[PDB]
Amino acid sequence: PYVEIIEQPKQRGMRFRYKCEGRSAGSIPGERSTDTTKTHPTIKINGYTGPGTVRISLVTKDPPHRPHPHELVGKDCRDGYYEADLCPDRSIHSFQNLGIQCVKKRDLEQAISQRIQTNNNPFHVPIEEQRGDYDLNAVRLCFQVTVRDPAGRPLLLTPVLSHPIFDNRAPNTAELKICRVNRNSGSCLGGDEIFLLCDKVQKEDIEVYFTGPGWEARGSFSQADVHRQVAIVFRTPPYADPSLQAPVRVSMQLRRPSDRELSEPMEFQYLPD
Amino acid sequence: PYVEIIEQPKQRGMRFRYKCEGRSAGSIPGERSTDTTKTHPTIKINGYTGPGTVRISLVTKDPPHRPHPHELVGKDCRDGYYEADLCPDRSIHSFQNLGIQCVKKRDLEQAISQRIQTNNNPFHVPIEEQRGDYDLNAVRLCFQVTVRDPAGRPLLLTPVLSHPIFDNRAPNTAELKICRVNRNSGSCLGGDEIFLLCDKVQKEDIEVYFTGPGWEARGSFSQADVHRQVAIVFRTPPYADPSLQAPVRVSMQLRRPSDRELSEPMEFQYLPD
DNA sequence: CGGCTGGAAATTTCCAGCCG
DNA sequence: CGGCTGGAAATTTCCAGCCG
Repeated sequence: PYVEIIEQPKQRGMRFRYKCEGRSAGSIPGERSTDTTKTHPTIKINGYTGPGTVRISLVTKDPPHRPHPHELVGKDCRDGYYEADLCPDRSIHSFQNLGIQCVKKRDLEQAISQRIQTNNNPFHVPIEEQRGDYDLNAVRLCFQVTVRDPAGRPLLLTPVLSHPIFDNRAPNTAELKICRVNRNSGSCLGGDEIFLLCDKVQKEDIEVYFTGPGWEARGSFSQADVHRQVAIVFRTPPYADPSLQAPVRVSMQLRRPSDRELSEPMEFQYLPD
Repeated sequence: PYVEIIEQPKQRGMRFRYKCEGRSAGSIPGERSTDTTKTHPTIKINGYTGPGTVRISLVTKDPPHRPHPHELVGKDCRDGYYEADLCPDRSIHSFQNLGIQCVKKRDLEQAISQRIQTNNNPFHVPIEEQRGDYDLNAVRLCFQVTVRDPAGRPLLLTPVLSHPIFDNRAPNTAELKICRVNRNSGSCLGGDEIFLLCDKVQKEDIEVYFTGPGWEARGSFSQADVHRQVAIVFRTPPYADPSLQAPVRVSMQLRRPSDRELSEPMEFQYLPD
């Protein structure tokens, strides 16, 4: 029999709570889960109906897939994994109640120790490999279903892993926002210096992207002009038509190179010089 | 004889480094230091020359001078205090390799037990009156010099403290710096909105203080206008005289109410409306 | 109306670029 | 080298506006 993932966890949007951030750790939602239409990581077991159990371990994003040092927490969880006895009355299973608790880089080796002890190693990565560089900001759910064989004896199906989940409370995964701007208008020749206040960005990865219908231009600044990740001082780019004779609304917005990700558009209105 | 401080340690702009950064910290410069002519904490022993020793403990900022949890680190340091043989043919003493290593709040209790065990209590504060919170953002060096008397026996002179050395890590005890400003000129009628980029302030304890001979005025903004502690968007106050006939350069600077502290003055040049 | 939880901040580690 | 730095991560604790 074989497990299928008919609903992957939302790749970006969840934040790993340290075992200190309050009482909640979250509840990983599905790839198409909205503030109205809530979906969740669901699997389908092809070719089997009846008694069985499900275990959701966490494993490294990358190919040598060792058990991750972070923990899964919530209903039915224990020692960093989930484990609920499946339902015979259904074949499509959803989990609308699981959270990803990140551990401190300091307590990483005490995490993996517990991985060993509790026999949590979906892909039985030999001990000599428990060592290495654990990418703490990306995990993969590893659904390991157990159904019965013809003789009724428990039959462990192969492991099925999801695509990476990503900790929002991380450098590049946080959202883009333009809180304030000293000026929303300027000259079509550009050159106007603009002070834009935003949310924590990375001077190494950020852009002020200007756009209109068929037009495109970046504002000019540098890493030096990105004051405390939360303010950028740059200069507007020239407009398409330089010798304007009337205004032209275009839209200004923050753009992150790495992801091609944008912020809500702030109307900028180029004017005749 | 009696010790005096010919040169106090620079009160601000220096962050205290933790052990996780090194058993050696930058080194406290003299209050009168500048890129060109470097200065260091110096003391003068009035009425004595020849054999002697000098210990530099750290003690709390306010009156009951309990030995601080923090520790001094650098040449000739050990157990959180400096110690060294006084030059016997000189009377002015410089200390150019002194660093302040801040302990973690958690490790505070281990800190003071070390003060006890090593008998570091310049002002002999009893265990009774040692109890209390320790302001970990402000310390004071406490030079304890020992010379000999004519008969020849070691004579411990009384203790002399410096003025607080403030850890920049703390925005209320830190050095107000104005990094950038979109405009340094405006109208005598005021009203010009200004975007000023500074170092970590505290929305509810910061001010943009304008000034001139017989004139002072605050800029208008609110806590809502203090973006993520490192930017203030305010509006310039009217000048003393609205009938200017030519630029009148006053000085703009950050002021912190809690301690009436100021930042280096940025020239602002009011102009005729 | 006070107890629950983002968003702000305070606190601690780590790191790159540098300058003598 | 290495020690400085200054800046930003990593982590933890704060806090005000919810909410009921």
